[PDB]
Amino acid sequence: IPEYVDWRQKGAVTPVKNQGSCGSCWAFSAVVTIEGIIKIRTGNLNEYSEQELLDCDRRSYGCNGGYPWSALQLVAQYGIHYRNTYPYEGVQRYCRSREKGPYAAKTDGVRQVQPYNEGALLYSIANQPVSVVLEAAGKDFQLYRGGIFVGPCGNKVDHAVAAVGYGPNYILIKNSWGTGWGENGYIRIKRGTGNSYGVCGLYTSSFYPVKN
Ligand SMILES: *[C@@H](C(=O)O)[C@H](O)C(=O)N[C@H](C(=O)NCCCCCCCCN)C1CCC1
Repeated sequence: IPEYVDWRQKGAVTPVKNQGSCGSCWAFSAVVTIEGIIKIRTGNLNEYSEQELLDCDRRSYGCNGGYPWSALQLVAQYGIHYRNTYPYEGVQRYCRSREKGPYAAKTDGVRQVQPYNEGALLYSIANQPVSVVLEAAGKDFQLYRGGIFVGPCGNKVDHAVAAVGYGPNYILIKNSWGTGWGENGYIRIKRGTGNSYGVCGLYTSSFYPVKN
């Protein structure tokens, strides 16, 4: 795999979103990977509905949080609608998939990256954007305004994001805190420190959708 990957340069990444006060990071994370894999396989970049996952993933807990892998499972079982058909409201409501017509996209499954393994995550990122989790509770993360982020942070992962690239010394992350945070909404987190958990626990739990 190459020294640099940046799925934004391949046109596989939609604009940065703001999840708002809702604990919907798991759905935003999942949607990034869906937008990525659909562009990679079909050549079309579309935005898909975080709200639908928020409303419809019965294994997750809406704005109280949830699981990227569950959301990715739901898109593989059922599918997902376009974002403009099912826009983000920042509150869990009832699942309205059936009221909004045919699904716009569907994946074929979800795979987990081997945890605690930097190389395994990089390999997945070279193939497509990946859902990853990190510890975002620390003030250093929240106040990040740019640069390669080294912490401080623990490994109490609490925030799902999407890895959309990497470089020799970093993994490039699309956050869901709007364009005012970090580097136009992105963070570069140091890699290669030999910490098996990754910086801020970044290697704890990573998933990506499969689309044949
Ligand atoms: C992330 C965000 O910033 O929006 C959001 O908090 C999240 O999904 N985090 C997530 C998580 O904590 N998952 C478990 C939620 C349990 C809620 C329990 C509700 C019932 C209680 N009786 C994980 C993936 C990122 C860390």
